[PDB]
Amino acid sequence: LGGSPYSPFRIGLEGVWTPEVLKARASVIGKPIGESYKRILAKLQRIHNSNILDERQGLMHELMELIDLYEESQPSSERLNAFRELRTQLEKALYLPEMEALKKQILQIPNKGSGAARFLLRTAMNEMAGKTSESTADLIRFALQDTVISAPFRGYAGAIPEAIDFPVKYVIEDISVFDKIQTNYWELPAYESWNEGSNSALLPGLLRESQSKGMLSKCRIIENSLYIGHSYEEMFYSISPYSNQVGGPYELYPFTFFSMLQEVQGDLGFEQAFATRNFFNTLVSDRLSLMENTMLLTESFDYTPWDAIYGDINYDEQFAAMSINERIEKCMNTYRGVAFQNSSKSIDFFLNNLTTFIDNGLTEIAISDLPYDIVQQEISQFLQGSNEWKTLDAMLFNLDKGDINGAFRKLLQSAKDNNIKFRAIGHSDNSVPPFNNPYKSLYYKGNIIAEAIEKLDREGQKFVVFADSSLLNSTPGTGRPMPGLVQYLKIPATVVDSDGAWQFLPDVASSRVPIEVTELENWQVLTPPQGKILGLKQFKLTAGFPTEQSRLPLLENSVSEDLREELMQKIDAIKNDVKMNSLVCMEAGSSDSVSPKVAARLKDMGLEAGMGASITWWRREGGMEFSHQMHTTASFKFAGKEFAVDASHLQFVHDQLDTTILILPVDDWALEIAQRNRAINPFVEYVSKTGNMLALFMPPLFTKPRLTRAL
Ligand SMILES: OC[C@H]1O[C@H](O[C@H]2O[C@H](CO)[C@@H](O)[C@H](O)[C@H]2O)[C@H](O)[C@@H](O)[C@@H]1O
Ligand SMILES: OC[C@H]1O[C@H](O[C@H]2O[C@H](CO)[C@@H](O)[C@H](O)[C@H]2O)[C@H](O)[C@@H](O)[C@@H]1O
Repeated sequence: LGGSPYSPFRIGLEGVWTPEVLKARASVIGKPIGESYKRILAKLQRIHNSNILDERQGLMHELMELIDLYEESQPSSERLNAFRELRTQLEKALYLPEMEALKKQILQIPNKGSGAARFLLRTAMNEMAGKTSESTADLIRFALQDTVISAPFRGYAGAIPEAIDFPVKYVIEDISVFDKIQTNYWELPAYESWNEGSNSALLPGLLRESQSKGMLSKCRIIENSLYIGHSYEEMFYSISPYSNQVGGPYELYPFTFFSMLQEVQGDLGFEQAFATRNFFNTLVSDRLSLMENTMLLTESFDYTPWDAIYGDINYDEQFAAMSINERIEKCMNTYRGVAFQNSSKSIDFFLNNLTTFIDNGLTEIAISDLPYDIVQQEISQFLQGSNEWKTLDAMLFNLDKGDINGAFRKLLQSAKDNNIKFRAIGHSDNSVPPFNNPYKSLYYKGNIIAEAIEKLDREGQKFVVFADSSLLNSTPGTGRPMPGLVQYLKIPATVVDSDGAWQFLPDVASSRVPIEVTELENWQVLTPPQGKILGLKQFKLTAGFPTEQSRLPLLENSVSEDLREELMQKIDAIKNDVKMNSLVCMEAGSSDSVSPKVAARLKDMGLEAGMGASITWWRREGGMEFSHQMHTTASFKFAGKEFAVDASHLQFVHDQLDTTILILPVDDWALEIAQRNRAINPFVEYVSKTGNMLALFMPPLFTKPRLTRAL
């Protein structure tokens, strides 16, 4: 069932007004339908025409924002009674009564139609359904601190001129905002020969001159509006006094352009102030996608393999005891890789010993201090001897503090001359400081690790990585530690001392922790109790009654081929046991007394007892009531798997010739029982139950089918 009427998450529209009902409710005498209101009406229609439930709830969140905006811009509008009513209906259609705390957290985030609320509700519902792991609270925490997601949108929503040939990220709509800032950049010594009245008058010149030198190529002014295709982070790491001093390789013009952008920005966020809404919404939803993958990556990470090699208290001494050349040989031929802290000292040491590394099969050098999403093609240009690498070059001046030599530049140079592959593993997004928040840090680290896993641990590779200490070893994560590049790649992290000692960098215990959290306001746990919701639908027989014929593949595929014949022997033994056939019952509810007798007989036959299993579900009763129905079974253990032995299954609808004792892997047993009973929202616990504990065993209460509000 792709959208069951029995699911609590069906997002039903029964209690949400249609456009025509709204018209009559929001009609005011002498006031024709304005443009805000006509887009509110079109959004409502889309909601009612929406078949895809995820999209529907997305559109509903969008409508809530439009109503928020209308309410803010028209505080005395007489249409506000109807709109406030509609907004409440949308909240109640999306957020069930038991979701109050979730609702409060999600709807406090600004810009309800930005994609954050859509993502958070999707995640919350999957978490409650037991289809995703525990993640919602932490994603809410990430969202609340993020300078893009948690910012009320103040950017550009207008159209983009068609003459622009680059994808636009930021727009300054009215150029005259530059003339409103504190600093007179037109009065600067470097612009006396320009003789310009104001900042906005400098602007066309600043672009034109930088544009020729290679920089700022994705900036265009059309009709008093400035359009930008360079990312905030790209600009920050390629434009500074280190790369843009007076009379330098890239002059002053980019730095002045960026400096006054930041002044116009004020104490708003960059994206909050200048971003296109399209680009804003894309950023919000991609940040959340990526943080989710990062968190998933930390889940159940096993430190045992790494600690087994590098985690002994004295590994530092065993590393130090070796000669420098013995370490290089070990790192290259045994570990297949090593990582250095991103200091110039470490780079210098590496370069001083480069021949030794190459002779032992070094194939690649990787650094996190450059963003592949910006400069990877330009890096390839450098290596191919070509000249189209201006942004790369400017970023190297920044990394090298404006030095002509500089460790990072030397590193790139050696890779070219020695035919070693060079890779950037940094990602530009969310990479600009301050890193005063563990979630921003974790997000940034996670993207670098994902790239490194993808590109670096490949069987025919011997690599060296240069990265920040925070990226190399473990850091605080979401409910658990966030492991470093080095743990993920199965390598050691190293530093070079101030007096040239190449030493191991231990993963300290204080870093291998969860991020410190306060519980969110009134927060309730979302994940289901214990056991499993099979599905939020009505289960049905797909292909008629099950038979021993149909069950055979389920039994044979449950175990390896060399164990197949022993399982069948055990199943034959059970089905042809005299005391087992005595226990057979087709009375309604008989599993209560039968199941324990089965467990006792299995024991006496010399089989290993399993935990058993129980299934419970809702059943439509007379007069719109739903009762709970349940069934339990004993099991045996074989090859680390549990097999139901169900001698009371014939109380349920069955094939005419069917066996009296049902034997299937527990998961196949549950499905069969659910389908034969046409079970609504069935729930399995992997224990057999008896007496009161069977008689009142029911699914999670939020799954009991209910009517939608109302109106
Ligand atoms: O745009 C209006 C306001 O919307 C949000 O506040 C609403 O939603 C909260 C959570 O459900 C409620 O606590 C609150 O009573 C509602 O008004 C948002 O949190 C505010 O910042 C907006 O001003
Ligand atoms: O630039 C200041 C204004 O920012 C917001 O308005 C922008 O964002 C809205 C939602 O995307 C658009 O509808 C609107 O056209 C944009 O200008 C904010 O809503 C306003 O209060 C500010 O004046």
